[PDB]
Amino acid sequence: ADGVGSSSGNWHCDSTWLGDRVITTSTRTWALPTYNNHLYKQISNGTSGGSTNDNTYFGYSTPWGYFDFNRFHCHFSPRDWQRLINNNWGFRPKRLNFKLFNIQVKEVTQNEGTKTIANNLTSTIQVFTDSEYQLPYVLGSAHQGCLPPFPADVFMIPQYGYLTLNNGSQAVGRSSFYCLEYFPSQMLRTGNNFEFSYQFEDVPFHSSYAHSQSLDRLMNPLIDQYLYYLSRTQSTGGTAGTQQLLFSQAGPNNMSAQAKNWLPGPCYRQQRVSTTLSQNNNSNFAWTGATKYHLNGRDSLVNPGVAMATHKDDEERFFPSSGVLMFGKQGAGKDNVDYSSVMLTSEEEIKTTNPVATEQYGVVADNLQQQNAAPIVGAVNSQGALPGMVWQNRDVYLQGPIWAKIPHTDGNFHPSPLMGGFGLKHPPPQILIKNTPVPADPPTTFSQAKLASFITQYSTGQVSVEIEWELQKENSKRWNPEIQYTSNYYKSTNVDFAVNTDGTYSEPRPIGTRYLTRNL
Amino acid sequence: ADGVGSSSGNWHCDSTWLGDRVITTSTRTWALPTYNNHLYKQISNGTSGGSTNDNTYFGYSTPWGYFDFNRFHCHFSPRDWQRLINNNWGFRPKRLNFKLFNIQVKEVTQNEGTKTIANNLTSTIQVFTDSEYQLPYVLGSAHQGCLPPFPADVFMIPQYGYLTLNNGSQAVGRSSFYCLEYFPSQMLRTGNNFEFSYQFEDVPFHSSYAHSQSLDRLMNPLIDQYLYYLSRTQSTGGTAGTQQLLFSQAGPNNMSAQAKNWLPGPCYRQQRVSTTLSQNNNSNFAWTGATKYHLNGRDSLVNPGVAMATHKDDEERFFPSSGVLMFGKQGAGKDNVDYSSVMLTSEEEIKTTNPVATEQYGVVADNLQQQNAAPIVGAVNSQGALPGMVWQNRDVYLQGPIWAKIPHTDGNFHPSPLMGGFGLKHPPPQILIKNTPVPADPPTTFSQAKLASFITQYSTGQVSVEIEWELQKENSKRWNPEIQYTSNYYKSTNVDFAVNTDGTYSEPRPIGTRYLTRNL
Amino acid sequence: YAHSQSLDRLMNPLIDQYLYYLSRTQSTGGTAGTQQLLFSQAGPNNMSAQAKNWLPGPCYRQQRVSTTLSQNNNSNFAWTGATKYHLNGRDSLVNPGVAMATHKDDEERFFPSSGVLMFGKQGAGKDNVDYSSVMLTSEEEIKTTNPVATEQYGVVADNLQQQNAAPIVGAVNSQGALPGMVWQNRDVYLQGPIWAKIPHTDGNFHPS
Amino acid sequence: ADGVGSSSGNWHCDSTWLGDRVITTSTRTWALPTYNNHLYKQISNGTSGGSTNDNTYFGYSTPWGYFDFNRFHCHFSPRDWQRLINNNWGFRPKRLNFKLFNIQ
Repeated sequence: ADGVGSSSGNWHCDSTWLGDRVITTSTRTWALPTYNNHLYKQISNGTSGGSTNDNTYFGYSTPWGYFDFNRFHCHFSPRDWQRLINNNWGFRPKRLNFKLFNIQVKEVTQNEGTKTIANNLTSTIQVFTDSEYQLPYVLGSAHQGCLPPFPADVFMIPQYGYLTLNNGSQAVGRSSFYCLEYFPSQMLRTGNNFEFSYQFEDVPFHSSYAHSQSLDRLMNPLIDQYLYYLSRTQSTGGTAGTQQLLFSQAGPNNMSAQAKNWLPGPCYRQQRVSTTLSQNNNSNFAWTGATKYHLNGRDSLVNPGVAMATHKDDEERFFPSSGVLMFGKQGAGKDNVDYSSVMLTSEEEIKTTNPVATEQYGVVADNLQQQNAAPIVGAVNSQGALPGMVWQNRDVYLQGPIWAKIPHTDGNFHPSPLMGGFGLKHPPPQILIKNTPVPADPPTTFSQAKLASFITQYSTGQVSVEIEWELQKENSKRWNPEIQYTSNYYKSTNVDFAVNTDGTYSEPRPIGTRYLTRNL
Repeated sequence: ADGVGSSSGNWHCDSTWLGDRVITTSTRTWALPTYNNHLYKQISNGTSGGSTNDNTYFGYSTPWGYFDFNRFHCHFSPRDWQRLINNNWGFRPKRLNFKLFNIQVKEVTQNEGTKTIANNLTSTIQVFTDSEYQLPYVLGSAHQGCLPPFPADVFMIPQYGYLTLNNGSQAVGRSSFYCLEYFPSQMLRTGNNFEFSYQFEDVPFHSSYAHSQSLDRLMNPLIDQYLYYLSRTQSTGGTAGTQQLLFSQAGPNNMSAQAKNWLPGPCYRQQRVSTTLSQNNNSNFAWTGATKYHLNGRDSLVNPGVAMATHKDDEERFFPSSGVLMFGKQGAGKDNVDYSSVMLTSEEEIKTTNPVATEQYGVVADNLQQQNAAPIVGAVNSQGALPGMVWQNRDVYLQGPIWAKIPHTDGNFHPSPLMGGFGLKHPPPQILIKNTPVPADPPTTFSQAKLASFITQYSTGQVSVEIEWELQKENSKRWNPEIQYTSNYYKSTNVDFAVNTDGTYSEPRPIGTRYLTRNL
Repeated sequence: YAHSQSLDRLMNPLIDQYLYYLSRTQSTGGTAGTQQLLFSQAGPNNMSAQAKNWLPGPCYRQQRVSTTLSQNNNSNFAWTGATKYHLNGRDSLVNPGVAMATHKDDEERFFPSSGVLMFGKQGAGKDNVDYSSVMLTSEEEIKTTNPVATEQYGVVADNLQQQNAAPIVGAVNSQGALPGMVWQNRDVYLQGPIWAKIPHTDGNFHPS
Repeated sequence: ADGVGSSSGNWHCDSTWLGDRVITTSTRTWALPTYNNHLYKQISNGTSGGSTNDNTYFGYSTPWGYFDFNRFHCHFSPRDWQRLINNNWGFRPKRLNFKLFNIQ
């Protein structure tokens, strides 16, 4: 039986590779403080201050914290991630299991300048999952506070808050307020533990691979087509330019002119930025020249956007302004940090099926020609979905988000998250946790006012999350060797994906998921 | 049921001698501190400093500690060791059993200058065995930190660390990093206990005995051989030296010339050092004149080396420089301590089957003789294995290591540890233990940085290890009395293998395992 | 696979050994050099001096050749300076030989003369073809357990010292099997042979 | 039943990766000429010529040919070899099967 002298659970970290399943499991140590002195608070920012109209919000910050495991490096070691991306075409999550155990609640008190900390054995914490998704779902925005990548780290649990409809800083009539104490929650003392199990809905495998064929090269290089195209509108070789309609079969000589069954994926253009500083314009175009969308009078930057190739062949240095996911190196500031600190992801692999982010989708005619009027062709900067169009989703990264919640709406088009991930209508429920408030001594004469004086308190414990993953094994007749993800062979001051002299775990580079090839 | 008010186990120290088995069992009290402030750290030493190229390393120090029982005096009292070595030819370990129990976790805090210590009832510790040998196996290097020989001592648990491939101080690409929190481990509070059982693989008995015959004396002293040898190449007694081939049967008169079926064990020469100071050269030859091996550009001293006789007949004072195991007396420094403090072991008994460490293996011819050219014979300093060669392993000591792990490799030759012991492909798993980190109060506003502030904490408890040993009983028709290991009869200021006036347990001398004789 | 640990680094870097070694034979700091025996525990500071349970694999030396042409001697030593064995009056080149590390750390350019398997590139002649056509294999990975092919196995004493006679240590060029010795076999290649037939004989040692 | 108008076998090249086994299979087309005009012949080289003492030999060359599959790249594509060496610590052969068919 449970008690103060027996542990509620054991430490488990593994990856079990069996057949087409891999079961990854993680355990971390967390510390949950008291947020907002146990208060709900209205929070808002209006345009009255230096804030612009785009940055206005209205919402509430709660006392509650929440667990976020939504990043891959929570569930995978760099070596486990290497087994995955080298040997497999696809993977998808199946089920997860989640546990809290070994909970300590501790009171801390100040006397003059000295601090002291003592166990409080009778205190509780409150934990519930929102199984029914009745709360604003705050996961999937790529917020900080996930379990650390490295298992020996102890992490602080992030505070829960949410945003609601606003006009300026003020709230409208449809604005909702949620009291989290109004759900049923389990209360745990130091001998109690918490568990639940969740099963993922059927979701398509993330495709981890690149195409070994571009979309326009699917043809046989040897053979002509029986179809014809219009090769020349004018008389050739004549002393007069008299117009004449001449047709030709497209063939190995002109492939660009052949008939084709499919079209590249949709395009929404990004502004191109060069890593070489001299090539860029001299100005600040970051916000002004940015690609934005306009929703209810507020312009929101489009980030990262629809999945589009970062750059074309033999341009390494150019990247779309908002187009790529950008990760920071260990110990990087939050504000105006130099380029050397960020790690730019790149989509190389989707150049085959997807247009380049920084270039036009194509060119269409602007006019009806006449013998008098010359033909005019305009560029297509943004192109929605057309029939016969194929595309790839953005690639997941070891540092990136696993899933997002598909908004509940009448309709959606290809509901896959633009940060990359698995779109889920019923994602893993978000787990909320709070220290139960313990009052400081009340007065001896009754007063109606609520008690504003509490014992300063925090809790720690252990958390285990276990996800079963389904694998799609690579089966390929390719003769020559694949590209693999490999560590650098040459010597270095310190090992990649390992602690340094000071004990700081760092991740050198973002690791994409597609090294394998398939036929398009 | 377990709890804070009931003990998790009992104290057991015994040696049960039953039939051909002896079961030894020990219990000690340990104290496990917090190592590296709960951090992994890169550690290295390069040649840039005063360090030479031989001393360079690259590796990691962990927060974890580990239990090491690998020395014999952990499992045997001097009296139990006497029953063993006097009455038995051989012994080998069969199975072991291991327990942690009666675990206290204590927090300590500083206020001004005063220290105070208090039980923390809800804290845990983490314990796992590496059953699958997936970690660098750090036992068997004869490191300190084993359970004390004397049961009333309380010992500190040593910190775990490991080394990895390096070039200079820098790491190469094959360098591995291991996170120990990434294994499954059991978490124990103060009412919990830990246990596991391990069974030794079949290993040959350590041979505890000396041969009563030298390898070259196996002949009958009474009878001649029917074989012949070449006695004389020259005419005897003649006024001319005309060469003539003369043969003789070897017999009691010349035994050195007889034909023999076997050869002494292999030889790798050591430099000879005299305990008498005047006889040694005047210089420091300790490192320069040392016998070394050369591996990947680094010269490593050969210690103790292949098993070889310490000295020949009627030389007590000479010993091979690196050839013998060297134990210190109680309370001896680690650096440049005088000869009186160390206890030199000696192999007397293997003079029969093994060559002397400080002398040549033999002599072979350097040339093809002619009537013109005189025969020339060179010395053999180092000799590998030849067919028809027999040898003894080095002797185990009460202070010495029990086993080593046989490296996992394509091939090996007579895989027995050179420090002496039992070579094991699957040695006893190494047990890792750590205090679970407990955070000090986090801030009330969320921060992504890992928590660097912890409660100063340590744990204590009890550890029992029980090994069943299999004995090979001595069965011998020798008429006259054996040599036995006996304590000194004469009076002394204090008893050997007992505490002194101040309570310090000391071991006067190393006790070898071979007092019995067998026929070679 | 390769080993992630060298054979001599198996120790714990944190902890000292309870064993002692002979650190110094002479009096330190004194105006006289009077000899005195001083012992020390080996530790993280000197790892090369620690006691060890195992030895590197056996050594049969090869002559070292540099890919940089200027560094090599000017002569034809290919056959003359080669490492050979002598069987029934015929000297046979030792090729490739016992498995030994091709080169030590931070020397790429050196290779043992006969020590490595040598494959040709597509369309290469059979006679006196230039270096660019052959593909030299290398054993990097066995540096941990195996000695370098082009260097000595170790050093042993050549004499019994005296107050009169200085200690002398000779090199070991070729070393047979010793107890407590471990080694790796040579690596197979995609272009290389799968198996061989073990000769039928009274005895053999590690028949690989 | 066999005959001049029916093939004796089929072309098979695969690598089947199942569990802890991999089964590799290869098929090639060979041409076997007539050696030594159907004769056995003594062959030798002595030191009498420019040959040295090390290069001397005595032996026989037969009319017969022989099949040698003993190299790895016979049984593995570079991609199959990559799956092997990246994902595995060790491998050993278990059994083999061998066929001649479609003989002209």
